[PDB]
Parts: sequence; structure tokens; C-alpha cells
Amino acid sequence: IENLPAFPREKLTLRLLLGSGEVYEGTAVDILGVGSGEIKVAVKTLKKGSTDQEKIEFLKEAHLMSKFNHPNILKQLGVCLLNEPQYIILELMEGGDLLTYLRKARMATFYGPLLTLVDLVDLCVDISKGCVYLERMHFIHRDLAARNCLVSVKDYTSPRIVKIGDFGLARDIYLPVRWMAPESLMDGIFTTQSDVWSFGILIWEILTLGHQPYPAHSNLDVLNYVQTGGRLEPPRNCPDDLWNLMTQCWAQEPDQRPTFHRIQDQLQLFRNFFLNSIYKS
Ligand SMILES: C[C@@H](Oc1cc(-c2cnn(C3CCNCC3)c2)cnc1N)c1c(Cl)ccc(F)c1Cl
Repeated sequence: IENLPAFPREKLTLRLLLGSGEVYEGTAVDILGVGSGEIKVAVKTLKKGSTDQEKIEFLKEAHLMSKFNHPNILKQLGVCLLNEPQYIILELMEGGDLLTYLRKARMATFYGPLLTLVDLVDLCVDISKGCVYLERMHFIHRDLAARNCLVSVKDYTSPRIVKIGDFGLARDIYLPVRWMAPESLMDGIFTTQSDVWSFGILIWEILTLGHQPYPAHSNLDVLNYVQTGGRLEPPRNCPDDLWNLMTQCWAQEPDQRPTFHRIQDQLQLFRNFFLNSIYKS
């Protein structure tokens, strides 16, 4: 019998509003144990006065993430459901969403990016470990994208971890046109193989520090371009092993796309290779 982690509302304390749906920073007395103390959390709230299909999506999400336990999957820590507004209590990720974290890194100083190739590869490895998990659990995400991942620290010096964070469109399988495989766009079909297509777009976002896919193309024009068999341009000075990986993720045919195990393999092998190459210089 599926139990959501009921958390005592009076033990929760909201504070800072983050954005819009409605996200607050806050603290929660003892979620992570008895001597847990007042740990910091994020809080997702469902409207007082929202659509009932919003409440249904709200609950379905809450239930979906109850299922997960993985380092690269955002923890849902508690819920406050017996009163409105309902609260979803999530571990706090102080870096905000991946996409913002990347763009700030790019734009801080033209001395250069605050994230190096090795930082960026570790991001890719992290998210890939999470997709391998989702697949092992027979879930398809259907909306992989940096805007949907979260970074654990705000700064660019401290050890960081990225997690897949928003599962509003995930489904059990046991616009955003720029991220969607061509099948998904023509036929409305989604699979774990279309998840690989969007992941390839994702690591392209990471390696360009949060650039817009197909900058040359309006939303309407995008499907035209992909139709052409056209694809993204390589990120500037992208390592050839990584470009090969992405390109393979966007094979026009779904069964020629690599698997997430393979994708994680590729990423760690490259990382190994690159690390070794520097140390024996
Ligand atoms: C639901 C919300 O949760 C969090 C948001 C944040 C956060 C911090 N900052 N910000 C925004 C502040 C305004 N500019 C954009 C980032 C969002 C941190 N931890 C969270 N658990 C969230 C957001 Cl807001 C975005 C993407 C996600 F995948 C998720 Cl899961």
C-alpha cells in the first residue's frame, strides 16, 4: 500500500519565495532523522483555487517520485496534503535549475566560464546515471532538459551534484519541440529511445553552457530542419568523442540510438581518457 511521506505542517516553516505552482525555500524540523534539526528544504505548493486536473497532476507527481531512490534523482522528503495549499517537500538544491546554473557560469567573466570541461563532463555523467536508474525502473521521462535538472550548490567552487528534478510528464512503461525526437513530433510516440534523443540535446546544453538549441530556427521551422536530417552544430571546441556520442543519440532511427548503459559507459571512458591525458603531459 503506497504511502506518501506525511510531514507535520507545523514542523514545516516557509520563508523565501523562489518562483512560479509556487516554490518556497524553507526549513523542516527533523525530516532527516530525530536529531535532524531544522534542515533546509524547497516547497512546491498546489494552488488554493486551481483546476482539479492540476490537483490530479499534483498528486500523480507526488506519487511518482515516492517511488525513486537514487543519488541523481531529486528527493521528495515530505508532503502536506490534508490541508490546502498542499505542500510537496523537496530537498533543497541551492544552485537552482541546471540551465540557469550553466548560463551564469558562462556569463560571469570573459576571463572565461566558471565551469571547465571536466566539471561539464561530471554533470553529464551524473544525469546519465539517473537515466539508467529511471530506465531500470521502467519509467520514461519525456522531458529531459537542463531546465528540469537541479544543482546542489550555488557556487562554482564547491563539490556539486546534479539531479533530474521535475517529473511532470514522466510515465511508467512497464514547446518543447527543440528537445523532442522526430517520432514524438510527428506521431506523438514516446519511448526510452526518445529519452536518449532528448538526453543528447541535454548534454549539448551542458557543453554549450545553456545555449538555445537550433538558434537559427523558429519553433515552426525546427521540425522542418530536423526533417531535413539537419541537427545541432557542435558546441565550440567540443571533444570529438563527445560529439560522436551526441550525434549517435540523435540517429533519425530509434534503434540505432545507444542505450543509457552505453551512454554512461561512453562518458566515464572519455572522462578516464581525458584525465589520463592531462596527467601524462
Ligand atoms: C520544484 C522546484 O524545486 C526546487 C527549486 C530550487 C530553486 C532555487 N532557485 N530557483 C530559481 C530561482 C529563480 N531563477 C530560477 C531558479 C529554483 C531549488 N531546489 C528545488 N528542489 C524546481 C524548479 Cl523551480 C525548477 C526545476 C526543477 F526540476 C524543480 Cl524540481
